[PDB]
Amino acid sequence: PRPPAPLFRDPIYDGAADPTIIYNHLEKSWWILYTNRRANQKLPGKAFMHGTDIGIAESKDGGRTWFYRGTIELQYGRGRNTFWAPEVIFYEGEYHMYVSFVPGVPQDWNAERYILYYKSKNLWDWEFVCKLELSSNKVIDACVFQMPDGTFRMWYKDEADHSYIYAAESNNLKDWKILGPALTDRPQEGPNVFWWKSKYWMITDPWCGLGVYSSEDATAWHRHENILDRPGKREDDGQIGHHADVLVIDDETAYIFYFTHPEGMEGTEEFWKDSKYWRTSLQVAKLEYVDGKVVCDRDKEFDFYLPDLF
Ligand SMILES: [Ca+2]
Ligand SMILES: [Mg+2]
Repeated sequence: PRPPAPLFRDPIYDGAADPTIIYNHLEKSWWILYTNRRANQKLPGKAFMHGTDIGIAESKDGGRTWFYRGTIELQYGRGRNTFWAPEVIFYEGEYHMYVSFVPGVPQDWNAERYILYYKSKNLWDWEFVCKLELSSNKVIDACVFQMPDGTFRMWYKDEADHSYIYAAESNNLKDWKILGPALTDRPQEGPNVFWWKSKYWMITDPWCGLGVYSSEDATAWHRHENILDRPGKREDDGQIGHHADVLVIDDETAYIFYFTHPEGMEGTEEFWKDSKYWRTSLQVAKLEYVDGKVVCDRDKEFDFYLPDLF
Protein backbone atom coordinates (compact mmCIF):
# COMPACT_ATOMS: atom_id res chain seq x y z
CA PRO A 1 0.00 0.00 0.00
CA ARG A 2 0.85 3.77 -0.14
CA PRO A 3 3.17 5.02 2.65
CA PRO A 4 1.64 6.76 5.69
CA ALA A 5 1.38 10.59 5.33
CA PRO A 6 2.84 12.06 7.35
CA LEU A 7 5.34 9.14 7.60
CA PHE A 8 5.95 10.05 11.29
CA ARG A 9 5.57 12.85 13.88
CA ASP A 10 7.62 12.76 17.12
CA PRO A 11 5.28 12.19 20.12
CA ILE A 12 7.48 14.04 22.73
CA TYR A 13 8.27 17.49 21.16
CA ASP A 14 6.75 17.05 17.60
CA GLY A 15 10.10 18.28 16.13
CA ALA A 16 11.15 15.31 13.90
CA ALA A 17 13.68 16.49 11.23
CA ASP A 18 16.87 15.51 9.30
CA PRO A 19 15.85 11.81 9.02
CA THR A 20 18.47 9.05 8.46
CA ILE A 21 17.11 5.51 7.78
CA ILE A 22 19.16 2.48 8.98
CA TYR A 23 18.37 -1.26 9.12
CA ASN A 24 18.59 -2.63 12.71
CA HIS A 25 20.17 -6.07 11.94
CA LEU A 26 20.03 -7.31 15.61
CA GLU A 27 16.25 -6.58 16.08
CA LYS A 28 15.36 -7.13 12.35
CA SER A 29 13.56 -3.76 12.01
CA TRP A 30 13.85 -0.43 10.11
CA TRP A 31 14.94 2.58 12.23
CA ILE A 32 14.64 6.27 11.33
CA LEU A 33 16.92 8.42 13.54
CA TYR A 34 16.01 12.14 13.50
CA THR A 35 16.88 15.50 15.06
CA ASN A 36 14.03 16.17 17.54
CA ARG A 37 13.57 19.98 17.80
CA ARG A 38 11.72 21.07 21.00
CA ALA A 39 9.00 22.37 18.63
CA ASN A 40 5.91 22.15 20.97
CA GLN A 41 7.52 24.24 23.80
CA LYS A 42 7.07 28.04 24.29
CA LEU A 43 10.76 29.11 24.24
CA PRO A 44 12.83 32.30 23.84
CA GLY A 45 14.46 33.21 20.48
CA LYS A 46 15.75 30.18 18.49
CA ALA A 47 15.95 27.89 21.62
CA PHE A 48 13.56 25.26 20.06
CA MET A 49 16.28 24.40 17.44
CA HIS A 50 18.79 23.67 20.30
CA GLY A 51 19.14 21.33 23.33
CA THR A 52 18.05 18.53 20.92
CA ASP A 53 18.57 14.74 21.09
CA ILE A 54 18.04 12.07 18.38
CA GLY A 55 14.61 10.36 18.22
CA ILE A 56 13.96 6.73 17.10
CA ALA A 57 11.02 5.62 14.90
CA GLU A 58 10.82 1.84 14.20
CA SER A 59 8.86 -0.21 11.60
CA LYS A 60 8.54 -4.05 11.78
CA ASP A 61 6.12 -4.27 8.76
CA GLY A 62 8.37 -2.79 6.01
CA GLY A 63 7.41 0.86 6.69
CA ARG A 64 3.56 0.60 6.68
CA THR A 65 3.43 1.48 10.45
CA TRP A 66 6.00 3.40 12.57
CA PHE A 67 6.31 3.53 16.40
CA TYR A 68 8.43 5.91 18.52
CA ARG A 69 10.98 3.85 20.55
CA GLY A 70 12.81 6.65 22.46
CA THR A 71 16.01 8.73 22.21
CA ILE A 72 19.76 8.52 21.67
CA GLU A 73 21.01 11.06 24.30
CA LEU A 74 24.71 11.59 23.41
CA GLN A 75 27.26 13.32 25.70
CA TYR A 76 30.19 15.54 24.61
CA GLY A 77 31.74 17.25 27.67
CA ARG A 78 29.55 18.65 30.49
CA GLY A 79 26.06 20.18 30.43
CA ARG A 80 22.98 20.25 28.17
CA ASN A 81 24.25 20.47 24.54
CA THR A 82 22.73 20.23 21.01
CA PHE A 83 22.89 17.16 18.68
CA TRP A 84 21.77 17.50 15.02
CA ALA A 85 21.29 15.54 11.80
CA PRO A 86 23.09 12.21 12.41
CA GLU A 87 24.57 10.24 9.49
CA VAL A 88 24.62 6.48 10.37
CA ILE A 89 26.24 3.72 8.24
CA PHE A 90 26.69 0.00 9.07
CA TYR A 91 30.25 -1.21 8.23
CA GLU A 92 32.40 -4.14 9.52
CA GLY A 93 29.83 -5.24 12.18
CA GLU A 94 29.33 -1.74 13.73
CA TYR A 95 27.18 1.42 13.29
CA HIS A 96 29.20 4.63 12.61
CA MET A 97 27.48 7.96 13.47
CA TYR A 98 28.62 11.43 12.26
CA VAL A 99 26.46 13.81 14.35
CA SER A 100 26.53 17.65 14.32
CA PHE A 101 27.17 19.28 17.75
CA VAL A 102 26.35 22.82 19.00
CA PRO A 103 27.66 23.72 22.49
CA GLY A 104 24.93 24.42 25.09
CA VAL A 105 21.41 25.58 24.07
CA PRO A 106 21.87 28.76 21.98
CA GLN A 107 18.92 31.17 21.40
CA ASP A 108 20.53 32.48 18.14
CA TRP A 109 23.10 31.25 15.54
CA ASN A 110 26.07 32.68 17.62
CA ALA A 111 27.79 29.31 18.35
CA GLU A 112 30.33 26.84 16.90
CA ARG A 113 29.23 23.61 15.13
CA TYR A 114 31.39 20.41 15.09
CA ILE A 115 30.91 16.96 13.54
CA LEU A 116 31.50 14.17 16.13
CA TYR A 117 32.11 10.42 15.49
CA TYR A 118 30.26 7.89 17.75
CA LYS A 119 30.13 4.05 17.28
CA SER A 120 27.55 1.42 18.37
CA LYS A 121 27.10 -2.39 18.11
CA ASN A 122 23.28 -2.20 18.69
CA LEU A 123 21.99 1.36 17.69
CA TRP A 124 20.85 1.93 21.37
CA ASP A 125 24.27 2.42 23.06
CA TRP A 126 26.92 4.80 21.61
CA GLU A 127 30.62 5.35 22.45
CA PHE A 128 32.32 8.71 21.60
CA VAL A 129 35.36 8.20 19.26
CA CYS A 130 36.53 11.74 18.26
CA LYS A 131 35.70 15.27 17.05
CA LEU A 132 36.44 15.53 13.27
CA GLU A 133 38.96 18.28 12.28
CA LEU A 134 37.25 19.73 9.14
CA SER A 135 37.53 23.07 7.23
CA SER A 136 36.09 25.22 10.13
CA ASN A 137 34.43 25.15 13.61
CA LYS A 138 31.03 25.84 11.90
CA VAL A 139 30.45 22.47 10.11
CA ILE A 140 27.16 20.42 10.11
CA ASP A 141 25.07 17.81 8.22
CA ALA A 142 27.57 14.98 7.45
CA CYS A 143 26.74 12.33 4.83
CA VAL A 144 29.10 9.44 3.91
CA PHE A 145 29.47 7.17 0.83
CA GLN A 146 32.16 4.48 0.23
CA MET A 147 34.00 5.02 -3.11
CA PRO A 148 35.13 2.08 -5.33
CA ASP A 149 38.81 2.19 -4.07
CA GLY A 150 37.41 1.55 -0.52
CA THR A 151 37.96 5.20 0.63
CA PHE A 152 34.94 6.77 2.44
CA ARG A 153 33.93 10.25 1.17
CA MET A 154 32.07 12.70 3.47
CA TRP A 155 30.08 15.81 2.46
CA TYR A 156 29.14 18.54 4.99
CA LYS A 157 28.05 22.21 5.14
CA ASP A 158 30.78 24.78 6.03
CA GLU A 159 28.91 27.86 7.42
CA ALA A 160 32.33 29.67 7.74
CA ASP A 161 32.72 29.43 3.88
CA HIS A 162 29.38 30.76 2.47
CA SER A 163 27.45 27.60 3.65
CA TYR A 164 29.07 25.69 0.71
CA ILE A 165 29.06 21.85 0.62
CA TYR A 166 32.64 20.57 1.31
CA ALA A 167 34.06 17.04 0.78
CA ALA A 168 36.50 15.04 2.97
CA GLU A 169 37.85 11.45 2.73
CA SER A 170 38.93 8.67 5.18
CA ASN A 171 40.35 5.10 4.89
CA ASN A 172 39.60 4.24 8.60
CA LEU A 173 36.26 6.18 9.24
CA LYS A 174 37.99 8.07 12.16
CA ASP A 175 40.62 10.40 10.51
CA TRP A 176 39.28 12.68 7.70
CA LYS A 177 41.34 14.63 5.10
CA ILE A 178 39.66 17.82 3.70
CA LEU A 179 39.26 17.62 -0.14
CA GLY A 180 37.76 21.17 -0.24
CA PRO A 181 34.60 22.88 -1.58
CA ALA A 182 32.44 20.38 -3.61
CA LEU A 183 29.60 22.82 -4.58
CA THR A 184 30.10 26.64 -4.74
CA ASP A 185 26.90 27.46 -6.77
CA ARG A 186 24.63 28.38 -3.78
CA PRO A 187 24.44 28.16 0.04
CA GLN A 188 22.74 24.85 1.02
CA GLU A 189 22.83 22.07 3.66
CA GLY A 190 21.77 18.42 4.30
CA PRO A 191 23.93 16.85 1.51
CA ASN A 192 23.00 13.21 0.70
CA VAL A 193 25.04 11.14 -1.84
CA PHE A 194 23.89 7.81 -3.36
CA TRP A 195 24.62 5.63 -6.44
CA TRP A 196 21.67 4.85 -8.80
CA LYS A 197 21.13 4.50 -12.61
CA SER A 198 24.94 4.13 -13.20
CA LYS A 199 25.72 7.62 -11.67
CA TYR A 200 26.40 9.39 -8.33
CA TRP A 201 23.59 11.72 -7.13
CA MET A 202 23.70 14.43 -4.47
CA ILE A 203 20.51 15.79 -2.86
CA THR A 204 20.98 19.14 -1.03
CA ASP A 205 18.66 21.56 0.84
CA PRO A 206 19.03 25.10 -0.59
CA TRP A 207 15.73 26.01 1.28
CA CYS A 208 13.56 26.20 -1.93
CA GLY A 209 12.95 22.46 -2.18
CA LEU A 210 15.90 20.05 -2.53
CA GLY A 211 18.82 20.42 -4.99
CA VAL A 212 19.67 17.51 -7.35
CA TYR A 213 23.18 16.97 -8.84
CA SER A 214 24.70 14.03 -10.82
CA SER A 215 28.39 12.97 -11.18
CA GLU A 216 30.44 10.17 -12.85
CA ASP A 217 33.18 10.48 -10.14
CA ALA A 218 31.42 12.14 -7.09
CA THR A 219 33.80 15.15 -7.65
CA ALA A 220 32.52 16.98 -10.81
CA TRP A 221 28.78 17.72 -10.17
CA HIS A 222 26.13 18.65 -12.81
CA ARG A 223 23.10 20.54 -11.37
CA HIS A 224 19.53 19.43 -12.34
CA GLU A 225 16.06 20.78 -11.34
CA ASN A 226 15.05 20.96 -7.63
CA ILE A 227 12.58 18.34 -6.25
CA LEU A 228 9.85 18.81 -3.54
CA ASP A 229 9.82 22.59 -4.37
CA ARG A 230 5.98 22.66 -4.90
CA PRO A 231 3.33 21.80 -2.25
CA GLY A 232 2.10 18.17 -2.06
CA LYS A 233 -1.60 17.22 -1.57
CA ARG A 234 -0.91 14.61 1.21
CA GLU A 235 -1.38 15.39 4.96
CA ASP A 236 1.49 17.68 6.22
CA ASP A 237 3.11 17.48 2.70
CA GLY A 238 1.89 20.95 1.54
CA GLN A 239 5.29 22.75 1.83
CA ILE A 240 8.90 22.48 0.48
CA GLY A 241 10.75 19.25 1.41
CA HIS A 242 13.85 19.50 3.68
CA HIS A 243 17.09 17.60 4.57
CA ALA A 244 16.52 14.25 2.77
CA ASP A 245 17.93 10.72 3.14
CA VAL A 246 17.77 8.40 0.08
CA LEU A 247 17.36 4.60 0.46
CA VAL A 248 18.14 2.55 -2.70
CA ILE A 249 16.26 -0.82 -2.52
CA ASP A 250 17.29 -1.95 -6.07
CA ASP A 251 18.04 -0.63 -9.63
CA GLU A 252 14.32 0.37 -10.09
CA THR A 253 13.35 1.31 -6.46
CA ALA A 254 14.73 4.32 -4.48
CA TYR A 255 12.83 6.15 -1.68
CA ILE A 256 13.52 9.71 -0.41
CA PHE A 257 12.86 10.41 3.31
CA TYR A 258 12.50 14.14 4.14
CA PHE A 259 10.67 16.54 6.50
CA THR A 260 8.34 19.54 6.15
CA HIS A 261 7.29 22.48 8.34
CA PRO A 262 3.64 21.71 7.42
CA GLU A 263 2.34 25.13 8.74
CA GLY A 264 4.91 26.88 6.43
CA MET A 265 5.84 30.62 6.67
CA GLU A 266 9.61 29.81 6.89
CA GLY A 267 11.78 32.93 6.24
CA THR A 268 9.29 35.30 8.01
CA GLU A 269 9.39 36.99 11.47
CA GLU A 270 5.96 35.28 12.05
CA PHE A 271 7.75 31.85 11.97
CA TRP A 272 9.84 32.78 15.08
CA LYS A 273 7.04 34.70 16.93
CA ASP A 274 4.43 31.83 16.85
CA SER A 275 5.53 28.33 18.03
CA LYS A 276 2.66 26.80 15.90
CA TYR A 277 5.14 27.06 12.93
CA TRP A 278 7.95 25.09 14.70
CA ARG A 279 6.50 21.53 14.37
CA THR A 280 7.91 19.27 11.60
CA SER A 281 6.66 16.02 9.98
CA LEU A 282 8.69 13.20 8.34
CA GLN A 283 7.53 12.14 4.84
CA VAL A 284 8.58 9.61 2.18
CA ALA A 285 8.28 9.81 -1.63
CA LYS A 286 9.47 7.59 -4.53
CA LEU A 287 12.34 8.76 -6.80
CA GLU A 288 11.94 8.31 -10.59
CA TYR A 289 14.52 8.50 -13.43
CA VAL A 290 13.17 10.54 -16.42
CA ASP A 291 15.29 11.85 -19.36
CA GLY A 292 18.55 11.05 -17.46
CA LYS A 293 17.51 13.00 -14.29
CA VAL A 294 16.32 11.96 -10.78
CA VAL A 295 12.82 13.51 -10.27
CA CYS A 296 10.03 13.05 -7.68
CA ASP A 297 6.21 13.38 -7.79
CA ARG A 298 5.39 13.56 -4.03
CA ASP A 299 1.63 13.20 -4.91
CA LYS A 300 2.00 9.99 -7.05
CA GLU A 301 0.69 6.79 -5.32
CA PHE A 302 3.26 3.92 -4.98
CA ASP A 303 3.46 0.59 -3.04
CA PHE A 304 6.00 1.37 -0.26
CA TYR A 305 7.92 -1.65 1.13
CA LEU A 306 11.20 -1.81 3.14
CA PRO A 307 12.39 -5.45 2.98
CA ASP A 308 14.71 -7.05 5.57
CA LEU A 309 18.40 -6.92 4.48
CA PHE A 310 19.80 -10.50 3.98
CA1 LIG B 1 21.75 14.25 6.53
MG1 LIG C 1 21.81 7.56 4.00
